[PDB]
Amino acid sequence: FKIETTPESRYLAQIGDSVSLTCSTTGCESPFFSWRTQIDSPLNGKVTNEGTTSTLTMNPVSFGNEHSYLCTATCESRKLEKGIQVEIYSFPKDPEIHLSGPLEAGKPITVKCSVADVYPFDRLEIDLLKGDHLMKSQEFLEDADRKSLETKSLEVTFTPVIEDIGKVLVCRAKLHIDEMDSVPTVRQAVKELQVD
Amino acid sequence: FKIETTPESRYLAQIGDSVSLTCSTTGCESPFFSWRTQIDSPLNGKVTNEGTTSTLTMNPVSFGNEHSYLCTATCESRKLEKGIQVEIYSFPKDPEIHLSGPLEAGKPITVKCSVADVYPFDRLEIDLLKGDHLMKSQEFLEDADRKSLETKSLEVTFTPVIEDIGKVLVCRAKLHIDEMDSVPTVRQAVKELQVD
Repeated sequence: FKIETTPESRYLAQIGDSVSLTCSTTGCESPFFSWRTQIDSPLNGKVTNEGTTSTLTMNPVSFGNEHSYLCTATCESRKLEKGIQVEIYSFPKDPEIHLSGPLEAGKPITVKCSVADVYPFDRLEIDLLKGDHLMKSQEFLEDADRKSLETKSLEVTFTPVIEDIGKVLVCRAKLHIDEMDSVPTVRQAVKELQVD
Repeated sequence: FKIETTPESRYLAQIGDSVSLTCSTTGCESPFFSWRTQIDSPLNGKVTNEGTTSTLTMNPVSFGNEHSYLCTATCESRKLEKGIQVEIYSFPKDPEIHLSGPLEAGKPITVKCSVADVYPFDRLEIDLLKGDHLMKSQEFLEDADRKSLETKSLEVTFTPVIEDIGKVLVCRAKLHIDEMDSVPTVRQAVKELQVD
């Protein structure tokens, strides 16, 4: 008999989506299907078997669904396996700029540039520019197996010179969701440096 | 001048929902608003000012929104403040029952009952029942990752007997979030011990 799945090998979903994986056989009269994650942990989905198809529905998809899901199809005593790696992305909010105080001659100010609920972090790079100039960019490959929706941030301290007045701080959050695109997904925020 | 908010002082929201807080003034010609959290951390939401009202839109509401949000209204050189406590919870999925294997009369078998994406844990009770019979109940007032969203489990092993065929295994997940309700919020899964 033969085993097949939809999608063929991977599902990249947005957190909160209704993700449905299916497992089917051909050449088998009475197949039995079972699903599992690579480490036999909870499926965090509901399995429904109908005829020659088994469906694993994870709705809403979340971090507990981020696994290689392996469907094992059994026909008589022969079993076949096929897996689909379920992946999730989250980029729902523009970043936010926060200044320590108003511009003051000789007083360094600290800009906090942050983005909420963005996933995954290892494909997020935050840029903080003043004008078309990059003050600092930040990447996140070290906060390791954290899956949660923590807020990621960039911080830069600088002393305002007379010439900065009326310049625009630009904070850009770039998520490289598509590895086949040179240009990432970007949400940005802008704050005018006005004197006070 | 005067300040006002909607809601008045608190909001219990479900993670994933789109929540809006508005702050207005009366008695002020050209007021200016700003929001901040009790610890001056990111808003993790979007502020929009239209005339005499400011709106802080949190969509989706998530962990970075678990705070008292404070609106600061400014008129002429004077400021007023007024806060709204935003509480959050998550109970988006039915629990998932999982038997250790082949159901055979008299053979000990482990029932793993799990619940995914729950917050907060200390408000959760998972009960494994056999008819109106509680076999085991689990509480989690002890967790090492507060804002986790990690799957919670209850395991029990037992040997059925001939009377148990037909009886349903029932795993109930109760979340007591609502204090003005005498009955916790409930989700359950059932698995019949069917035999040959």
